[PDB]
Amino acid sequence: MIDLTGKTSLITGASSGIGSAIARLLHKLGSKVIISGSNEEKLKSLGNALKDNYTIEVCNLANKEECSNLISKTSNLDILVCNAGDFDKVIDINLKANFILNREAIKKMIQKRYGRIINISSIVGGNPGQANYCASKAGLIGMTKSLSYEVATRGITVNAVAPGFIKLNEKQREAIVQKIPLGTYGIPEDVAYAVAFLASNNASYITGQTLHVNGGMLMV
Amino acid sequence: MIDLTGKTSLITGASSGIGSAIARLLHKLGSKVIISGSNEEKLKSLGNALKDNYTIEVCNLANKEECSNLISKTSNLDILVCNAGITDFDKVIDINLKANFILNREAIKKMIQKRYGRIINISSIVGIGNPGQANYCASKAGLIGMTKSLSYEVATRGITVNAVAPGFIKSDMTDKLNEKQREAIVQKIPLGTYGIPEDVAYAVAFLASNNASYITGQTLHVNGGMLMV
Amino acid sequence: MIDLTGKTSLITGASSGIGSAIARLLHKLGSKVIISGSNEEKLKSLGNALKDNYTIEVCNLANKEECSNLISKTSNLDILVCNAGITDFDKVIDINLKANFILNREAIKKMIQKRYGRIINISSIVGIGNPGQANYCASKAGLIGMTKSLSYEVATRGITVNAVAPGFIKSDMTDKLNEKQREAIVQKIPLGTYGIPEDVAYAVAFLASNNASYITGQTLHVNGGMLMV
Amino acid sequence: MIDLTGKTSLITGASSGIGSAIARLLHKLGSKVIISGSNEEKLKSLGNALKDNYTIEVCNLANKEECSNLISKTSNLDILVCNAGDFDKVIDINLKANFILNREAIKKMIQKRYGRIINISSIVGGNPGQANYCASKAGLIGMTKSLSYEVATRGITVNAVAPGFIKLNEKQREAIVQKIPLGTYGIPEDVAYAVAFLASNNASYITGQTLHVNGGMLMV
Repeated sequence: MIDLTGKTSLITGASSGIGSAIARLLHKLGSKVIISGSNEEKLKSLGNALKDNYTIEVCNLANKEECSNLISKTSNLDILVCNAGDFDKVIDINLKANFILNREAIKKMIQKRYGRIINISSIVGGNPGQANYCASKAGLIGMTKSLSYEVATRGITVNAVAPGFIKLNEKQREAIVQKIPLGTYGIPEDVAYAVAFLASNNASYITGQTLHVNGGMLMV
Repeated sequence: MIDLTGKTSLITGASSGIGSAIARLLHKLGSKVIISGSNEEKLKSLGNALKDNYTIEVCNLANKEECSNLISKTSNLDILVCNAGITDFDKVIDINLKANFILNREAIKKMIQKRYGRIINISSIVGIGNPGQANYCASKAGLIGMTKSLSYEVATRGITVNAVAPGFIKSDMTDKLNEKQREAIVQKIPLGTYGIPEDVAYAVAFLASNNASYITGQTLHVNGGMLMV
Repeated sequence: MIDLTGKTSLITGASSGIGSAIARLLHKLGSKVIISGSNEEKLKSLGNALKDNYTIEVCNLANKEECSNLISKTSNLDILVCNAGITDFDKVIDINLKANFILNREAIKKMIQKRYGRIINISSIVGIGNPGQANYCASKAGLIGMTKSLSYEVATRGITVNAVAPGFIKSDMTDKLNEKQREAIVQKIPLGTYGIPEDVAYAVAFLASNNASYITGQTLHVNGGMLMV
Repeated sequence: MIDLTGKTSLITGASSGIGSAIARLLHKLGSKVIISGSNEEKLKSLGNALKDNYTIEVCNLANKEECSNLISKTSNLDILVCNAGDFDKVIDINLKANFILNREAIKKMIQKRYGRIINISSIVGGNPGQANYCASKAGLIGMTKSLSYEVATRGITVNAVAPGFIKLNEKQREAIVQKIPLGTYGIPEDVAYAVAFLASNNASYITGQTLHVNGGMLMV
């Protein structure tokens, strides 16, 4: 069903366990992958596992010009995956960086009348969690819907994946897992799976949606 | 990725555009498909096109004993897809919501034993639109509420319960509309274009997969951005 | 601010804790109150406490002709408050959703002429919780969907349609629960405390006001933060 | 029903038409009002209309220390009303300023185990509108829910009012009003009314909610 052959995807925060699960899956589905992030050493070990059809981009999203530059550095771009990511610090990383990445990617994707943007919110935390992470996640979803409407006639979809708890002392766990009906934490591959679907041609009529991958913890 | 080899899926409403698209896709992905519905000739043609790995089940949702009989008479049911019986308030509530609750309850009866299942409820297509007649709107919201509550309650027993909510899906060569009507609907849709049945089918397949395991009680909107949840 | 002088309000379920709290508040604010329900003695006591500006309407929601008869038999109806008949899937769907649709349709019949109305649908209280049994969950989601669709359709004709969704409301001297049960429910509620009927009544009064004119098709959750929409 | 006698409320952006409608209403309901904002001249003309039981605080929210200072300057505070308010500019004004105001107000309100915080999102724009306003509005609501959960046992409620279109060429209007079932724009008094309710004792069991005052334009 899901074939990403011929596509080029860019994954930010590609050395996190979610970032890397996404990178492997999209690569395994035939996408050429641009794995981006600040830890060159970890990106390279990801790269080694990928073997070919990837490129590393050592990048600090915290810097606005570097977000802006990251996308230009790329010629083909069909799929952008923005991983997460002081109130100000979380907002600037989880929301302002992502705006730039999304906007710049849109400018590129408009030229082809094709593209996929998937914004991934950080892992809970934390029912609604700390104000900063909760504000930035919501903000990112509001951002996603808004850009979705804006690029809709031009063949670009913009969607969000909201992971719940992805893999403490036995007290802290009890606490969380009790908020997850399924009764367990998710794994990075659970998020990767949702992302690959939204990044594919089989989700061409899905835009502005947030897809929660959370074990029933939040039902929307 | 979405390999349904050795699985059995039951699709109600299998003769509608969405229904038959779901039937073919789930079959293409390796699943036996119990293709169910009221028009038998329509259902035989689909069957004929499917060729193998199906069973027809002529069936009338309206009959409450016949919904309950539908699920108990299938043996290994891994995946249930309830299509909407929808284009009287009581009537549409009865087919789109009550009917679907027997199907859902009866499927969980079978699935809880096997500790594995997928239930996927599909709301009725948006009409000529988005809030709709009260009765369709009620049943649809209702379906989605039902889907959350069943999701919660089987969530520890390896069954996911999810819904798909299509927008304006074009199933037919002609939609029966004139240009003004058409423009009026297409103005509701950011993508500036209709859904087709395969759009909904792809979403259903995604949820039906083994890898959709951590995804439950969600509504996947396939609607060209006309409604963002 | 919320002056209901010269208005008439009909409250179904007027003998429940929430119902009678709504009845007293809307009366206190100057509205005649058509206090309706099935237990007459309960309803007479409330009436006795109300003293003036009410009418009792013994009535059985279950009867579809009796819901329709309820609204047509009241003359100047400005405000309708439908309380939930809720503590069979079919049954709860029939009282909490179908019943409420006749009431709502029949009220809009009267209100559209006067080009002014308030309709306020109240979902059933959360049970011992939040997603609930499927049947209550379905009807509640369903009610809220109905409320949006009717809201849209009378929105140009000076009628607002809104819902109130309470959480755990304590109405009775004792709740029937033991401490473990109580702690389990109170753990669901950020405020760490129960709703009381007046909480829901205040929300209803807010929506019923002349100044709630631009507010329609909303669900006002009065639930101590247990669910945030 | 709604009596604010004995209370002190602080309204930011108090010289906007929404801000001032809120200030008058809360004052008319018996609240002492602290009317805050950057336009001293306009605040003073608001002040004159109020006549007594108010105080002006000339304040630029754009400055973080000034947000932090605004609340300390106040001894009694039962009710805070945060009016809205470069991607970065809108986020910083409509979301970062509000965080500080909310957090500082919470520190004060914890001491009394009482308080009301109402965050008001900017007027549409714009179905979801520009990405910056849509992101900041969503962010503010996510922020509101998160702080709601955090202060809930301490007698403070935190809620959001989301106005729709509040009072172009005849083309632009046609466009908007078509998105509003009611078929008309709202007035500032419509927002003021919602705020007074949430700010009162009659909304003591309502927290973490967003209340949309929009003519049915968005139903939630």
